[PDB]
Amino acid sequence: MQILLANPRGFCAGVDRAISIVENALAIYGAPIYVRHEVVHNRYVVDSLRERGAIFIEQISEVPDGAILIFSAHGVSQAVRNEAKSRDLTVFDATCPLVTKVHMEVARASRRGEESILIGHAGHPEVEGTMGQYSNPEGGMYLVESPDDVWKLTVKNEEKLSFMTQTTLSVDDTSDVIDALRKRFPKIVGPRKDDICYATTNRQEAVRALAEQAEVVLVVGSKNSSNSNRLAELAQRMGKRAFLIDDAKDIQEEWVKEVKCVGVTAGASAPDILVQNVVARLQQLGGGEAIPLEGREENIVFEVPKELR
Ligand SMILES: C=C(C)CCOP(=O)(O)OP(=O)(O)O
Ligand code: SF4
Repeated sequence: MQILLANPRGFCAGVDRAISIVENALAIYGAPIYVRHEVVHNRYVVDSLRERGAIFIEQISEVPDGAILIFSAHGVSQAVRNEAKSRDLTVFDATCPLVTKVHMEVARASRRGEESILIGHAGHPEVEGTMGQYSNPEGGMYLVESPDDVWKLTVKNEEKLSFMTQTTLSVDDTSDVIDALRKRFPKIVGPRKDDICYATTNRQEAVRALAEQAEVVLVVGSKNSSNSNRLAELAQRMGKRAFLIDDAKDIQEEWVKEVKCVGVTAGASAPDILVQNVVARLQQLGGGEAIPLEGREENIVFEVPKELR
C-alpha cells in the first residue's frame, strides 16, 4: 500500500499564531490563563494547552475578576468584546488577521447603514463573531448558506448591498452562492472573489490533487473543525472514501484493506504529530514510506503581539 501526503496540509499562519499567543501568555503570566472557547478546533491542541495551564470556558461569566482572557482564533462579536472590556479582565485577542479583515468590512458597512449578507454556516463561532460586528438597525445583517437561502432572502434596499464570507468554506459551493447573489441583487458589491483564506483554498486544492491518486483519503482534524470537514467532503464528492479522524486510533482496518493507495491530509488546526502517528498506523497496516505530493508553497507568518514575545 502506497501512502500519499497532501501538500499543503496542517497548521496555517492563523492557527500557529493563536497557539503561540496562549503558550506565551502562560509562560509570561503563568497559569491559569482563560480562553473563550477552544482556541482552535482541535482536541489535541486544546488538551496540550490545558496541560500548560489554560482553562477554556464558554461564557465570560465563568471568568474570574482579575484573570487573563484570550479570544479564540475564530473571533468574537463586539458584544463579547465589550462584555470583556466592561469587566476587570486583561484581554489578548488571538483572532486570525484574516478573520479580523472580514470583521472590519462588516463594521464599516454597519456604520454606513448599508445592509450586508454573510455566506457562512449558522452556529459556527466565526459566523457569530462576524455577524456580531453589525449593529445598525437602519440597515441589516443576513446570513445565507446556499443558493436556496439567497432565493428567499428579501432586503430593504438592494441598491446598497455588500456581501462577505466565512474564511473556511468550500470554494466551489461558495462560488455557487455568489453567482446566485449577483443574479438576485445585480448591484451587490464584494471582494473580487470571496473571503475564503489562502490556507482554506490551498488545502482544498491539495486534497483534490490527492484524491485523484488515492482511493481512500484520511483527513486529520476534529469533528467541529469547519475547514477540516470541507476537506473530507471534497474527497467524498470526487467519489473516494474519505474519513475525518482525530488520530491514528480512529483508523478502522476495513477502510484500507486491499487498498493500493491511501492519501492523508490535515485541517488547518491539526498538529503534524497527529499526521505522523497516522502514517505510523498505516505503515503497520501495510503502508510503505509516506510520499509527499508536490504543492503550493505557503510563506505567510503572523507574529504574536510584541507584548507576548
Ligand atoms: C480560526 C479559523 C477560522 C480556522 C482554523 O481552524 P479551525 O479548525 O480551528 O476552526 P474552523 O475551520 O472550524 O473555522
Ligand atoms: S484557516 Fe485561514 S482565516 Fe482561519 S486561522 Fe487559518 S489562516 Fe486564519
